[PDB]
Amino acid sequence: SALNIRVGGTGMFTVRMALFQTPSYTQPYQGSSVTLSTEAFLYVGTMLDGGDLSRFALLMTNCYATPSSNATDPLKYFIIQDRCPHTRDSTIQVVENGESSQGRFSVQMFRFAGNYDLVYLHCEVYLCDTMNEKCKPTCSGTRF
Amino acid sequence: SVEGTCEECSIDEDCKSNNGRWHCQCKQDFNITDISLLEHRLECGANDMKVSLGKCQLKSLGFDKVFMYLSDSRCSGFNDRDNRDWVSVVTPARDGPCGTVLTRNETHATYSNTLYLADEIIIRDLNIKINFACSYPLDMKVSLKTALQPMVSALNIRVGGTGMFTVRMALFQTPSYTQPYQGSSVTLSTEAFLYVGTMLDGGDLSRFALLMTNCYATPSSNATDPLKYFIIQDRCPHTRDSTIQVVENGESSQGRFSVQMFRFAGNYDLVYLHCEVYLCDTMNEKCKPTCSGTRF
Amino acid sequence: SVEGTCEECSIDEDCKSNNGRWHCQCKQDFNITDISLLEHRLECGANDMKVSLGKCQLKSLGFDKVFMYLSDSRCSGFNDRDNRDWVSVVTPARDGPCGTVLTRNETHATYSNTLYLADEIIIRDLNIKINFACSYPLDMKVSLKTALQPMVS
Ligand SMILES: *[C@@H]1O[C@H](CO)[C@@H](O[C@@H]2O[C@H](CO)[C@@H](O[C@@H]3O[C@H](CO[C@H]4O[C@H](CO)[C@@H](O)[C@H](O)[C@@H]4O)[C@@H](O)[C@H](O[C@H]4O[C@H](CO)[C@@H](O[C@@H]5O[C@H](CO)[C@@H](O)[C@H](O)[C@H]5NC(C)=O)[C@H](O)[C@@H]4O[C@@H]4O[C@H](CO)[C@@H](O[C@@H]5O[C@H](CO)[C@H](O)[C@H](O)[C@H]5O)[C@H](O)[C@H]4NC(C)=O)[C@@H]3O)[C@H](O)[C@H]2NC(C)=O)[C@H](O)[C@H]1NC(C)=O
Ligand SMILES: *[C@@H]1O[C@H](CO)[C@@H](O[C@@H]2O[C@H](CO)[C@@H](O[C@@H]3O[C@H](CO[C@H]4O[C@H](CO)[C@@H](O)[C@H](O)[C@@H]4O)[C@@H](O)[C@H](O[C@H]4O[C@H](CO)[C@@H](O[C@@H]5O[C@H](CO)[C@@H](O)[C@H](O)[C@H]5NC(C)=O)[C@H](O)[C@@H]4O[C@@H]4O[C@H](CO)[C@@H](O[C@@H]5O[C@H](CO)[C@H](O)[C@H](O)[C@H]5O)[C@H](O)[C@H]4NC(C)=O)[C@@H]3O)[C@H](O)[C@H]2NC(C)=O)[C@H](O)[C@H]1NC(C)=O
Ligand SMILES: *[C@@H]1O[C@H](CO)[C@@H](O[C@@H]2O[C@H](CO)[C@@H](O)[C@H](O)[C@H]2NC(C)=O)[C@H](O)[C@H]1NC(C)=O
Ligand SMILES: *[C@@H]1O[C@H](CO)[C@@H](O[C@@H]2O[C@H](CO)[C@@H](O)[C@H](O)[C@H]2NC(C)=O)[C@H](O)[C@H]1NC(C)=O
Ligand SMILES: *[C@@H]1O[C@H](CO)[C@@H](O)[C@H](O)[C@H]1NC(C)=O
Ligand SMILES: *[C@@H]1O[C@H](CO)[C@@H](O)[C@H](O)[C@H]1NC(C)=O
Repeated sequence: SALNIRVGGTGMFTVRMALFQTPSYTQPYQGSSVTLSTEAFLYVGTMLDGGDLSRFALLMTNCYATPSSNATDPLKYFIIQDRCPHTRDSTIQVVENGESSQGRFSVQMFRFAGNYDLVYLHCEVYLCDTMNEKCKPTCSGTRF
Repeated sequence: SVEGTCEECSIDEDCKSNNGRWHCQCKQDFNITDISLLEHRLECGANDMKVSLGKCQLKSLGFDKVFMYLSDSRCSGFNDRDNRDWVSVVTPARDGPCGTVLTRNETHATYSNTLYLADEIIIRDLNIKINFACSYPLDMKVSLKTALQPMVSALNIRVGGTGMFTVRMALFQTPSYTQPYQGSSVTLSTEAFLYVGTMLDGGDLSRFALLMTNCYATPSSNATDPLKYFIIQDRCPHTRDSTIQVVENGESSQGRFSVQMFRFAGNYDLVYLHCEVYLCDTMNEKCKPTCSGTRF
Repeated sequence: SVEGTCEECSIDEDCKSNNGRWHCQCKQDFNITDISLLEHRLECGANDMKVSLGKCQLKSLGFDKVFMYLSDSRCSGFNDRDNRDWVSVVTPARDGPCGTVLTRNETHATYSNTLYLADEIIIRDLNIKINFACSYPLDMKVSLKTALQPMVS
């Protein structure tokens, strides 16, 4: 004879992203703010500080910039749109996405038009199981 | 009396200090059996999952020695070593080690594993296995903390534009200031009272008030005429004429002055009305002029 | 040849009528880059202030799409809708709405606000902000138009 009692616990993985300077993705920043020029290339990468399962891959469902820290802002400049980079901008190139836990997107700096002085970066990400999904998105031009 | 005072024993474990008697024992807080069987706590970590039970509860339930096992016996329980009341075990949050499995659906993944409890190696009467699971969301919001302050080469060119507010005044008939006139000319008698008011047809800012710096009448339309009969002199009405009364001036955009009719002395048949006005900012100036008799 | 003749296109926008070819395009009048960057016009209203630029000039400067913003983004540019050549925006002549401020001195008040220009949401090379201001006199002459004809015995 055995007694079974159900127990459940809500949890949360750890996810973070870093701003690298070099094209080799070497040194993260540590200051609360940085200064840059338009010609400077903004190299950024994402990482999992925990749960680095080999079969969980990092897929950028969409990334965007915002003038303010608050993510829910109407003024969004999608840099990655629904698993693919935004076209009509040659400076947007992603070396790796979905291959492994190290997701990096490269783009050169921009400024919001208006009185907005500060620019923030936000992203949404979907962990992909390599067992079932290919997790290597492929795309081309839109409807036209 | 190996230890002189209470600090050796746990804060949760109450210490009975007495002459000739010393020990620390639980209280009603961790006392009962059934709810203790219902008692537990869980913690889902980023890379590990922990389950723990109160050692006092286990001792009260008769389990002087506590044996905690999972689906894989290589995992064994041990003391909390952070808060001594609990006893806890750890499981890496993966599939394959310690017997843990991966339950996945479209929304978010989940990890499930079982905890086995017993007083000894063998189980005689009851075999309670605690089935626990942690849910890890598969979609989550992430924000880059470090903001950016880009630099751009901007061109500044100055531009200026001369403008003009709109100002007008009206001749009302009634003391209530109700109907303006529309004809190019009017006819009146001396006994008739001439009620007039001024208005801003635009720019009705709440902090801009209307102040009559001076008002005067002229026999002709041309303002620059030597023959002026000042009705309001330097922000105040002209004295020595009881018929000159102003209900409001500087209070708001509606400036009204009341005076009964007059005629210029001479061949002058027509009389005109002109005024000068200063818009007053309520933030700084009181804009409520006050005055009395002159030098004497 | 959807439209038979020239009247559809703007008077300022010259219409090229030809057999087998039809369109309307600008001329030397609105052609150059630098002076066009120097080109503008302003209008100070009783209760509103307007700034506008020639749409042809913007098209010639490569800004196929025109984004006009002020110190407050709730204010957005739009077509003139009176003379189609211009594109203009409006600002109420007060302090607080649309980010406008009030600069005041003893002689007369002044209103200052900034206009931001760009081809898209982001700015890459040049960020030109047009600083404009209107001066409203604080003392002015007012004359009652309707004269009077009093009667006396
Ligand atoms: C992908 O996968 C994920 C998970 O991996 C899915 O998301 C998960 O879905 C489950 C199921 O909905 C979620 O669990 C549920 O949580 C409920 C509470 O959630 C809130 O409170 C939490 C408190 O900590 C909080 O953390 C959380 O964030 C929420 O805010 C919980 O109430 C649910 O329990 C009910 O359902 C259980 C399973 O059916 C049931 O267990 C069984 O119960 C019977 C009954 O005795 C027992 O015999 C069985 O032994 C036992 N175990 C089994 C079957 O295995 C519970 O008992 C409980 O049953 C319902 O619960 C109702 C309320 O929840 C009660 O409603 C009351 O009813 C009264 C009348 O009877 C009155 O009308 C009263 O007004 C009314 O409120 C019922 O009474 C009661 N039954 C009975 C008979 O009384 C459940 O555990 C889980 O949280 C969620 N994941 C996350 C992260 O949140 C996702 O959907 C999947 N997606 C896809 C696409 O597949
Ligand atoms: C209360 O507040 C009100 C306003 O709110 C005050 O009244 C206002 O005062 C200002 C200042 O005087 C007035 O603006 C001035 O208008 C001048 C023209 O005005 C007439 O023409 C207008 C044309 O439309 C017309 O509408 C108007 O009614 C008048 O008829 C204008 O010329 C003035 O510009 C000079 O000053 C600018 C500010 O210093 C300066 O801007 C800077 O310039 C430098 C130089 O390159 C640049 O680097 C800066 O980026 C730029 N911007 C800044 C500093 O912010 C202009 O460039 C310009 O500079 C002078 O201008 C002189 C003539 O104005 C030139 O003189 C020539 O010089 C030559 C030698 O160099 C020869 O000698 C030549 O013969 C000679 O003519 C200078 O050359 C030039 N500098 C250089 C280096 O070349 C100014 O904008 C405003 O109009 C007025 N308000 C109203 C409603 O009229 C009031 O006073 C306040 N009162 C109190 C009590 O506080
Ligand atoms: C656990 O519960 C028992 C319940 O019996 C507690 O014993 C009671 O202790 C209080 C102390 O003031 C007495 O007044 C009651 O008369 C006792 N109960 C009975 C039935 O006699 C006991 O103290 C609780 N704590 C522990 C550690 O056992
Ligand atoms: C804008 O300026 C250019 C200047 O090149 C104009 O092109 C000239 O057009 C005339 C038309 O008779 C020719 O004679 C010139 O030879 C042209 N210039 C050159 C350098 O070849 C153009 O027409 C102007 N207007 C527009 C709308 O572009
Ligand atoms: C973010 O903005 C939305 C709407 O723009 C608002 O409802 C929400 O409260 C804001 N949150 C923060 C933290 O600013
Ligand atoms: C008004 O009168 C002055 C002098 O009396 C004269 O210089 C001016 O030209 C006159 N203007 C009109 C419009 O009559």
